[PDB]
Order: sequence, then structure tokens, then C-alpha cells
Amino acid sequence: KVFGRCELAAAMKRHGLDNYRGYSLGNWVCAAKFESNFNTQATNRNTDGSTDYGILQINSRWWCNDGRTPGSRNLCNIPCSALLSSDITASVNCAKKIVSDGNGMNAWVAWRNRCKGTDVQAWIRGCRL
Repeated sequence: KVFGRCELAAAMKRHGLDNYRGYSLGNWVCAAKFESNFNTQATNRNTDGSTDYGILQINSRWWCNDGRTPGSRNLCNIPCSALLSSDITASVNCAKKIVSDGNGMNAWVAWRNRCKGTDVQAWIRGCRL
């Protein structure tokens, strides 16, 4: 499933992340354009020996189960590949929590320097709420 602009923006609020745990609507949308290019099928293996699964570029090493990454906490405890299906309905479970970790959104390489401080009100513009 390959998404459009206003095709990825509503279902975020449908799952409850609006201003979630102090994280608002302005901090989300920019990142997947820079981790998956609005794609759900972008699998890439980081030299850390782990791969980045899903549209969030998740490493099998810390949170999921891919079977080729030993010493992985597999903390989410689900198929490291279910994190790939068009139905994201379950993926963010690990999204809403990995933040409770306390070291922030700083779990991703791009938004941090590629998306932070950036005009975000603009990603939520041109669409309907």
C-alpha cells in the first residue's frame, strides 16, 4: 500500500497520538517522508547488522524479532515483519512507548536534524481536520 499526501494524515489521529504524551500533531508527519518516502515497503539493513523494518525504519536489534539479529531484546514481542503490513493499527504500540523511554524522539536519525525546528505547521496545512 503506497500512500498519498492527505492519505497518511488522518489515520494518525484515528489511533490517538494527537498531542500524545506531550507529542503533538506538528511533530509526526515530516518523518515518514524521510524514513520511508511515504512507503510501507522500504526495508534497509543498517551496518549495525540490524535492518530497518516498516515505514518507521525499525531495527530488529532493539525492539522486534527478525531471527537474524541475536542479542536482540525483541522487546515488542511480535513478528518483526508484521510491522510491514498496510495495517499499522498495531505498529505504534511500540511507538507510544519507546518514547516513555525518556530520551525522546531522538530515537530516529533524520527528524532529529532533518525534521526538528522545521516548519511543521506546514505539513498539517492544505488538508482538512
